[PDB]
Amino acid sequence: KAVPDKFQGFAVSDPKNWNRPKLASYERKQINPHDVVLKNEVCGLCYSDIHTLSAGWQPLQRDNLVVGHEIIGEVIAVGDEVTEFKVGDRVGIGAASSSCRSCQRCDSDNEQYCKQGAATYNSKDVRSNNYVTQGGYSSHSIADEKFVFAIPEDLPSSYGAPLMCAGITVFSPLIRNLGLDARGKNVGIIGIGGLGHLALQFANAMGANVTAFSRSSSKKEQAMKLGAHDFVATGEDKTWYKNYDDHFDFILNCASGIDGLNLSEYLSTLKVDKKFVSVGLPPSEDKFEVSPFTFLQQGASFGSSLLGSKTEVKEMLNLAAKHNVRPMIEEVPISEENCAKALDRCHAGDVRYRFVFTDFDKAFK
Amino acid sequence: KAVPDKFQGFAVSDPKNWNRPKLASYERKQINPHDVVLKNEVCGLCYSDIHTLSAGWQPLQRDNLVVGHEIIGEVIAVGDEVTEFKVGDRVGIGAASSSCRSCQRCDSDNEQYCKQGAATYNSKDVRSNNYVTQGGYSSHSIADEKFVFAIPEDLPSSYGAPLMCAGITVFSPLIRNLGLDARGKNVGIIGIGGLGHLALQFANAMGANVTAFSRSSSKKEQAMKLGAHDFVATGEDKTWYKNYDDHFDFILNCASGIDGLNLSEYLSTLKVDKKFVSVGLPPSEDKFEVSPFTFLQQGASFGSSLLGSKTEVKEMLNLAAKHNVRPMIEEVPISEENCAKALDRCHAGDVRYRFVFTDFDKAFK
Ligand SMILES: NC(=O)C1=CN([C@@H]2O[C@H](COP(=O)(O)OP(=O)(O)OC[C@H]3O[C@@H](n4cnc5c(N)ncnc54)[C@H](OP(=O)(O)O)[C@@H]3O)[C@@H](O)[C@H]2O)C=CC1
Ligand SMILES: [Zn+2]
Ligand SMILES: [Zn+2]
Ligand SMILES: [Zn+2]
Repeated sequence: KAVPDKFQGFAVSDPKNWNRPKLASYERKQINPHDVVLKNEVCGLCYSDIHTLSAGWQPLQRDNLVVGHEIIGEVIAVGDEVTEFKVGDRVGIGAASSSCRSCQRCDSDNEQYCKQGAATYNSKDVRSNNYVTQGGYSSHSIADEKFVFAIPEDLPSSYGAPLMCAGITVFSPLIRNLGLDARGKNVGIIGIGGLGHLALQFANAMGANVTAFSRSSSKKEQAMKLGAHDFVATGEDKTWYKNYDDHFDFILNCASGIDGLNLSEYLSTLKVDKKFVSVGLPPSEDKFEVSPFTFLQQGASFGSSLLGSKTEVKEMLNLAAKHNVRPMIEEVPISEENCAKALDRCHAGDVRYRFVFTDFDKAFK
Repeated sequence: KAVPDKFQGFAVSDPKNWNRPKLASYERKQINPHDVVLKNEVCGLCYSDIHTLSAGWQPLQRDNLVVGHEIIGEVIAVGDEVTEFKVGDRVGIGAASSSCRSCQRCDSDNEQYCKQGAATYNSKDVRSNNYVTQGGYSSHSIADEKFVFAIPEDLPSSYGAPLMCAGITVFSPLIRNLGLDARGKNVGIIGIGGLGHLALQFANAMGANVTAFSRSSSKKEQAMKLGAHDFVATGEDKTWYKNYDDHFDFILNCASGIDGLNLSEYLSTLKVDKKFVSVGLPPSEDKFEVSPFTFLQQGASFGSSLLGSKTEVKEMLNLAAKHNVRPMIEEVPISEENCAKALDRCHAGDVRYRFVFTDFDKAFK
């Protein structure tokens, strides 16, 4: 076989050592007819890697677990039923890897919402020997065909990797709630991190009037460069909603704190029958209180959004290359000392705006 | 001589006496150039009246508070800028009475969502020197012509009274989330009461598969003949949600409270990016509970809907005369005792499905 029986990746097993992963060797996942095998070249650092490594939402489902789900690599092998990719193709893998392939979500462009699906890391894929999936801090990654995305040749590897998760996580609710042509529509982006910095460019490229939201004005100058048309410092202008009455056609909360948030203020600026969508929030199960009076005077709604569809990924890469929508990244050659450096900085938000791991040929044998 | 200076009505001034309304005479509101003066003939009982009188949402905003917001009356006087109604017309008044007449929502068929709007009762009208509005349990009513609705000469007044609030409040979220052509859509209505029993009829006229939701097996076939294609009792089938996985296109909640309302279970049955709209308003201290893990699996939404448009009222009355959409009422001659009898009965669920007060001349003239 052209695929080794063991992969190499930077992994942890004790959640106390979430920030200091060590190199480990683990057996591969079984390759089913609809699976694609990659040789990883780059893998962006998503914040949900820190969510899962520290076991803040759910414990670790395996020992020597490799995270990272912003993968871009080269196909070295495919299943006997794969028809969209051949050996040598440059493709990418997001935060999900397996699906039902027989439900209704998979047939109606919603495979990322399939109840029997498996994530890229820390997930038991019942279709593959109930293997706890391994992420992209690895030498190689395996995924189903509908979660493998073809990379255009004009989009470089190190810059298309953050789009495999962070990009699609903010693009999916934008196109679904604003339409691909968002001209004449006012959109709102809360929090300018790895998710927010990409949402501003995509919303701007779609033609919407973008408003960047944060507590301070520390990121005002940088958000205006990223495509925001105005800025609001929710900590400095505490009564900012007075100048935004009946304005926003949609508001996207990009992983901003759902502890110090004031939904009453953001909802007071929505149009009628609009929605407030939160992405990148940690998947915790403690129920919060909800009242209908919070959305009454605007007909508004509150909801979540996870990942996107494969057809949305294609339209995202098409729009990203058409409008030159690239994420600001900090390249970091993958290594035991380098992963601990970026994870320590990414947890504190000390990045502008996405850590991308490179030079996989130098780290793994 | 045309309009008296004081109106008569059955009012309450202490929240402890919510179910013992007294007959009192209060100074009427000023008649502004767009206002319509009615001689009330009928008025339905809506559970918002109980919540208002019981201070379940907020304290009484005035002394001697007349409630009721399903008025069918005869025009006895009009302003000078009125163009739609003349003296002697039979018309209706819902739960809203005025709006700013200068926003975009007032010109975009959303005058019910006006920021400076004033309810029919228990609300300060900034266009009438902050006069707290008075309801329809009264001799006369005053409302802006944009919130006064004409009644067809075929519809009886007592049968058309519930449509001024109960009908429009369920018709508007239905027409906006389904359209008039809801062929194939799956609708779910919770709380088969005043609004619920009408929502089953309107959703049936849309051509959509209706699934009624009750707390017990009572009102079962009563909802079947109304228009519900399916029926589930919340208190019995504790695991009903397992059979509705990815089935509902829209869920409208018309319940008065939260006892027996599992929001996480209702969100489990929605399709991806579908809305859970709640027109029902429990007491402010009562709230639904749902975990963030439920919002993310379906990508669903939770929201509210406040009343409806005037153009939607004209539409609602059109499809009413087409599919014989008529409420089930119980006419009550208005009194100090019959009101208390209806207040105590309706609070305990002893009505199918909406009380309508009649015989106003024997109580006022
Ligand atoms: N948003 C708006 O613009 C409007 C909102 N409303 C709100 O709509 C709601 C219903 O109005 P109405 O239809 O007059 O009320 P009804 O009492 O006429 O219908 C109430 C139904 O809700 C269910 N229910 C009763 N008690 C409870 C409880 N404690 N917890 C949960 N469900 C319960 C029952 O259905 P079952 O027995 O089958 O469960 C009952 O039939 C009210 O809360 C009112 O405030 C009213 C007018 C307009
Ligand atoms: Zn991610
Ligand atoms: Zn599936
Ligand atoms: Zn207005």
